[PDB]
Order: sequence, then C-alpha cells, then structure tokens
Amino acid sequence: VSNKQVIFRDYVTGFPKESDMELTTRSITLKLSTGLLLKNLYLSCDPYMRARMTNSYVDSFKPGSPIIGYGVARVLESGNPKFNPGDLVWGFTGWEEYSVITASLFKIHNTDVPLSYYTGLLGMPGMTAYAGFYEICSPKKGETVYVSAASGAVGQLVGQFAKLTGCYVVGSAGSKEKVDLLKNKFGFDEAFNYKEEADLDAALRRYFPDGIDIYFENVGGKMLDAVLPNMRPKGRIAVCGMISQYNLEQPEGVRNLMALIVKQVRMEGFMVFSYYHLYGKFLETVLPYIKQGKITYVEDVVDGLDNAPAALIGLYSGRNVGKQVVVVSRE
Amino acid sequence: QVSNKQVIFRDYVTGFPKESDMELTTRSITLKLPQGSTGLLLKNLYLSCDPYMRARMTNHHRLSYVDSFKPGSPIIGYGVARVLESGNPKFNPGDLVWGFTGWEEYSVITATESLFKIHNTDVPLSYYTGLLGMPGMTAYAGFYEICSPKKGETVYVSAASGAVGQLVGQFAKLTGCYVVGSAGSKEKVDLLKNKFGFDEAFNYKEEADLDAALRRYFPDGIDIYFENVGGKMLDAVLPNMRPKGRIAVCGMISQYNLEQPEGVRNLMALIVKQVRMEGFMVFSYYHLYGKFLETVLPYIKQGKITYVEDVVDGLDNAPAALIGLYSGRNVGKQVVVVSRE
Ligand SMILES: NC(=O)c1ccc[n+]([C@@H]2O[C@H](COP(=O)([O-])OP(=O)(O)OC[C@H]3O[C@@H](n4cnc5c(N)ncnc54)[C@H](OP(=O)(O)O)[C@@H]3O)[C@@H](O)[C@H]2O)c1
Ligand SMILES: NC(=O)c1ccc[n+]([C@@H]2O[C@H](COP(=O)([O-])OP(=O)(O)OC[C@H]3O[C@@H](n4cnc5c(N)ncnc54)[C@H](OP(=O)(O)O)[C@@H]3O)[C@@H](O)[C@H]2O)c1
Ligand SMILES: CC(=O)CCc1ccc(O)cc1
Repeated sequence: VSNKQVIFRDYVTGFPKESDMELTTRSITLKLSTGLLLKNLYLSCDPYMRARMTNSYVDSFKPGSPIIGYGVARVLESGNPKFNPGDLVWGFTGWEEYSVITASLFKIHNTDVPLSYYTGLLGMPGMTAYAGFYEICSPKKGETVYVSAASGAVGQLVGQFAKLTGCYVVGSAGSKEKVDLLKNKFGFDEAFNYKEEADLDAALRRYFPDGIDIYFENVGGKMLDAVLPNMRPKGRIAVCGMISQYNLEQPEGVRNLMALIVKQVRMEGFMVFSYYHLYGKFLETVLPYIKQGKITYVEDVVDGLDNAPAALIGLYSGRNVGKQVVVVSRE
Repeated sequence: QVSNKQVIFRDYVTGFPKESDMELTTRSITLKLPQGSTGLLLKNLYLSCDPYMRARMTNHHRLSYVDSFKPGSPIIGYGVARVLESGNPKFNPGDLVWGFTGWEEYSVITATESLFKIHNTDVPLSYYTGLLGMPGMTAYAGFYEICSPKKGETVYVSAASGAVGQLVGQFAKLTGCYVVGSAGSKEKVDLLKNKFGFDEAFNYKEEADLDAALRRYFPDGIDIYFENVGGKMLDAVLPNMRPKGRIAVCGMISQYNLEQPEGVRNLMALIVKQVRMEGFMVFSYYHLYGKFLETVLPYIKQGKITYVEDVVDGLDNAPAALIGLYSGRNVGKQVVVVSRE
C-alpha cells in the first residue's frame, strides 16, 4: 500500500519553516522479525521537537528520514510477545501512515476517552503537568499559582490541578480566545493576554498583590524576569520549558536572579522522562477527575499528514488553541 | 565624658562605593544609660565588613530586605562588643555579645534580640564576626541545608577564600566531597590548596574561558555549586552541572554595584540537567546556631577546621576595608578591630 511520510529535509537554524520538512509517498507491504508494525492514528505536535532539528538530551532527527515523535497507533502485527495485533499504543512513532518500530510504548487499556487524549491529557504532556506540579511545586491549599502558556497542553492541566488543590490560580496566554478559555472553561481565578500587557511586571503585581508562591514556567526570557521579583518568600518555580528561547541562536539573558536570594525561592528544572514510573498513579488520579467532569481538555485538531508541518511550526507562533493534535487516521 | 569616634554614612551611593561616601568624626559621650533605659551600653571591639552592606547604601530597591543606612548617622553592621551597662536583665556588665552595632567606639542598643551572648571565649573574639558569627552560619546552612551533599560528589565554590566560601570548602572536604574553589589572586589560591585543603583551586582572573576552566577542573561535571558571585561565573557553571545537580544561591557579589544586573543566558541547563537552584537567607537558619557551634568548635579545637581573617586596625581604616570587598582587597574574612581584647 501507499505510505505518505513527513520527511526531515535538513537541520534548522532559527525558527523552523515548512520547507524544512518534505511530504513524500513510498510503497510498502504490511507484514514484517522481533519488531512491531503500526498503523498511526494520531500524532502530537510538541514544542521540544524543535530541539531535535539542530545538529542535548536525545538524538537529533536524521535528514532524509521521517520526523519521529509521540503518537497513538494500532498494532497490525508483532514479532514481540508483549503486543498483539489490535492493541492500541502510545509512544514514539514515525510521521507516516505506517511505521515499523524496534521497541518504549504504553498499551492503552481505557478506550472510553477520545484516543487523541493519549497524545496529550493522558500522554506525555499530561504526565509533565502532573510531575511538575505535584512533584516539583509542593503545592498547598491557599497558595497563589501563576501558569505561563496557560491554555496549552501542559498549562491547562497544571491550572486545573492547582484549582483542585485549593490554590489561587492565574494564567496568561497570547489571544483573547485563549484567555476566555482560561476563565470560562478551565476555571482559572484570573487570566490575561500577555501580548496586550505593556508591562508584564505590572500585570503580575496587579494579579498577585501579595506575590506568587508557585510559578509554573513554560516560557522563559522576559516572562521569567517579570515573575522573579514578584515571588513570595519560599516560593517555587518549576522550570518546565522555555519556549521563547527554543528558536534563538543565542538565548536571552535573564537579569533578576538576585530575587532568588531575598525571596528564598527554589527554582528547579525537571524532565518528564524521569517520572514515567508514576504514570500508573497519574492515570489513577486523573481518569476519575475526567469522569466526574472536574478536569477538561481543549485540543486543536488538524486532519492529515499534509498539515502536520504547519501544525508543528505553528506552536512557535501560538497558532494552536490548546493541545496540538494531527489526525493521520481516525480509529 | 569620653570621646566616641564614628564612621558616618555621608550619602546614598550609585555604582561602586568610595572612601568619601563615609566620614570619620569624633563625638563626646557619657558612659551611662538614660534613666529607666531597657537598652544596652556597648563598647565595640570588632566590626565585620560584609558584602551585603552595599545594598544599604542605596535608598530604595524592589528587592530590599532591610532599611537602608541613614545619611548623617553611623554605619551599622555585625560586630562583637562588651556590655558596659544594661537595662535588660538578660545582659549584665562584662557580657560579650555579637550582633548589630554601630560603626563607633560605643553604641547604645535598643533592639537587643539580634544579640547573641558569647559563652566560649576559648577562641579569638574576632571569630564572632565570621567563623562563629553570621558568615559561618551562612556556610553551614547553605551547604548542609540547601546542597544535600553526599560523599564522592563534586563541589565548586566561588569566592572560595572568603568568609563564607573558605568554610563551605572545608565542610565539603569533611563530608568527603571533591572540592574546587576559585579566588582572585595567587595568594588566595595558595590558601585554598595549602591551608584549607581544597582538592584544587584556580584564579578565575587567569581564565579567559571560565566554562573551559570548569571543564578542566570538573571532568565529569559539578554536582553542587555554592554560588557567591553571579553573572558570567554562574553562566559558566550552568552547562557544567550534573543531572540532579544543586546550586545554593548564597550571593551574587559581581552584581551588587551595577545599575542594571547582567543577563544570565544558560538557564535552560536547569531543565536538561534537572538542577535545583535555590536561594536562602541565613536569618532563616539561626535556630540551628547551637547545633552549628557544637559541630564546628571541636573541629577548630582539633585543627580540622581553620580560618583566615583580614584584620585592619582602627575605625579610621574601616571605610577602606568595606570598599575593598568589591575589588577583592580582603584576604579571607574582613575584620576591623575597634579595640583589641
Ligand atoms: N520538561 C519537560 O519534561 C517538558 C515536557 C513537555 C513540555 N515541556 C514544555 O512545556 C511547555 C509547553 O508545552 P506544551 O506542550 O504545553 O505547548 P503548548 O502550550 O500547547 O504550545 C506552545 C505554546 O507556547 C506559546 N508560545 C510560543 N512562543 C512563545 C513566546 N515566544 N512567548 C510566550 N509564549 C509562547 C504559545 O501559546 P500563547 O498563545 O500563549 O503564546 C503556544 O501555543 C514548553 O515550553 C515545552 O517545551 C517540558
Ligand atoms: N544569607 C545569605 O544569603 C548571605 C549571607 C552572607 C553572605 N552572603 C553572600 O555570600 C557571598 C560572600 O560573602 P563573604 O562574606 O564571604 O565575602 P568575602 O568573600 O569574604 O569577600 C568578598 C569577595 O568577593 C570577591 N569578589 C568581589 N567582586 C567580585 C567579582 N566581580 N567577581 C567575583 N568575585 C568577586 C572577592 O574575592 P576574589 O578575590 O576571589 O575576587 C572578595 O574578597 C556574598 O555575595 C554575600 O553577599 C549571603
Ligand atoms: C516529553 C519530552 O520528551 C520532552 C519534554 C520537553 C522537554 C524539554 C523541553 O525543553 C521541552 C519539552
């Protein structure tokens, strides 16, 4: 059968563009070995993928070969005993209709949620929100929480977890549509459009007159400098991402780190890879909340591999509204 | 009546401080408290020069943590003094104390709860401005409460020959860590290797590429950075941290005299290396003071911990000694002796 693929053309400098990926089709036979033959259903667009386009923490993409990243797929055939034909899995797969995988995947049991959730809410981004918030921030009822990129895959979940814990939660996002989602769907206490704030420090002083106990950091740069002098004593910054920096040849300087001393702040980075032993517990905690409607999720869903390059590039302009999903083929 | 020489704060400072930002005057005073006073009459013996005092020479700051100095009034800071007279039953004449006092020969103290009563005089009294006072406590709290050090881990100490750093490094050695310090002269580097027992040490002024220098001294990276300096030094450390590394943010003295702090560019290293970078203030740790003293005094007695002070004689020399911190003039902990006892 035919197998369209999104190919990585060549290593990227600065921002990515659609020409850095190329669409192609190849002829393949659907059989097989100890590996796995997958029909790819959904693909995630995740900000970290930009780092794999550079010639730090995982191998770079290989020019001429398909983009790889997190997806949800159906097992067509297996030469490994732990997976059988018909299994649904999430994990790393290729940007293509069908992939042969030499491997680590999670077998999906609960199918009474939209399968696309295993690219986001129930996949790596949701695990990231859970680990960063519950394992790094030591949150307590009554504490104030600021979430940057608050309407995104990770942010929208951090904010809801913080509300469930009894925190006072403010988010920022880059459009009126996203700010409305934060206040009207996700139940943030307050939210603002950071692109329309002339002075970020002023906005944070208004929304946190007594300071910020917890900053869930997704953005870096200027936003982090605005946060630092607004932290409360013994405040915490969970350093999750710094997406404002990912396309710079030279990262921007952050000037306000003396605030860490005078406010005795713990600023700690983490990688979700180190928390996957908690994935079972994460499911135990979140799947009931989804059931009882305490946790909701917004996805941005585009159809077809042909649209995956623009969906990935759109992350760095804020084009996605919520978690960016690419539908290769519905279940 | 006796004379009371004083160091007066002349006016608020912009940029680096200079001698002329302070004034020396002599006043007449009577060694007697007012009737009904509940305060202390102190004779000041030793004064500390400490880097944080620069912040008090500016009128106001977003990140202020204490009131600034008042122009026309004496400099205030940590010192060691003897009680001459007391309106507070907790102190009797002849008691020796350490805590905040005036840059003068005699002070009257109203707020007496910052004062620690010295019990052990088995040691030079000057120790209570440094090793056994606030800088020593800082090193103890920052290293043992913030850094979670373990045997075999690698430790980098900036301003390592200073009041805080020289103790951090020795604590690290005693814990079984591998310790490298940097300082800004050959004299200081020699102390690090030959008196304090650091595994290695370098003069950071001799290294045009600090990141490369740290790669040479830490071939497998840094578990713990005891941060005293900030700026380019911090940026050189960040890519050299190990996974689950820790930075104890104690001070950033390279920033204290700038109108705009320098930008630190390598913070994404915190993510990929899962580093905890945590600031702290020693004032939050004085509940551990008794335990600190129980720990360090036997080490001092057994010669297992040593200390280097920079000692200048006389209040006339105090302004130069404070200014000198910011160009590295002090060799070890900067002390001013007001009256040698
Ligand atoms: N440490 C880990 O293990 C880990 C794991 C996953 C993700 N992360 C990080 O978590 C963060 C969010 O990931 P996500 O999946 O949830 O992405 P996302 O929020 O769904 O999408 C990215 C968003 O970033 C915002 N953005 C882009 N450029 C920006 C800029 N220059 N300044 C400010 N905001 C900008 C946009 O939202 P606006 O419209 O609001 O601008 C955009 O929608 C990223 O930094 C990611 O790298 C970390
Ligand atoms: N609670 C707290 O958080 C707390 C408490 C006390 C102190 N501190 C901080 O800890 C640090 C050390 O204090 P300390 O009492 O021990 O002082 P110190 O080291 O005894 O004296 C200051 C030293 O700073 C170094 N220095 C000056 N300018 C520098 C620059 N631009 N770059 C690099 N090094 C520079 C000099 O040493 P070189 O010759 O090596 O340059 C100088 O001797 C300070 O930043 C201080 O504010 C924090
Ligand atoms: C789930 C992952 O594998 C990566 C998460 C991520 C990590 C670092 C970063 O800078 C952005 C996203």
